[PDB]
Amino acid sequence: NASTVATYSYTHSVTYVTDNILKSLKDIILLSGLDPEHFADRWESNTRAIKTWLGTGDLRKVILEIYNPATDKLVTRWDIDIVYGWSDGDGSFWTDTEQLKYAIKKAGLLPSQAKYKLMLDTKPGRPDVEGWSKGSYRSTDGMVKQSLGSTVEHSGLAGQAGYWRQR
Repeated sequence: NASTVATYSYTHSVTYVTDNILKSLKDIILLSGLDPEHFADRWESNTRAIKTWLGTGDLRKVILEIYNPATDKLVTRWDIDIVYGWSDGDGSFWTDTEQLKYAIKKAGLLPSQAKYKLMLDTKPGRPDVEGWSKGSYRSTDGMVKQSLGSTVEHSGLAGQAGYWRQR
């Protein structure tokens, strides 16, 4: 019953990064005061699509739009860009989301019926994933983007986070 330092496969690094990207978005929703039920019901569906396109390397961005349904316009948006720096499974792994909390406060109060929508930005030749079809981004005009640094990494596979707020 000995444990020793593990060498991890790429699929393991993908699984780790996928689970922690969704956890950070779950924390953004919790800290924003939004209903977590919608994101929770989609947890495995979102997981499958993110792992699929991280496995092929086609996934460019994970995007959470927070919008107002009365106006259909963005209130805030949260971006996580993928960095494909995976050379081997012997690299370090970590999560860091402490700065997301302060960005949510910077973004300010949200309207009473605010909702969220998850979007995945991919290369065009991406394999099809059941249930996932072409979407369109809500307009970011009149908003400002600020990068927040890397929120997750596992052995070179990393996610760089940023967000959009109204000026």
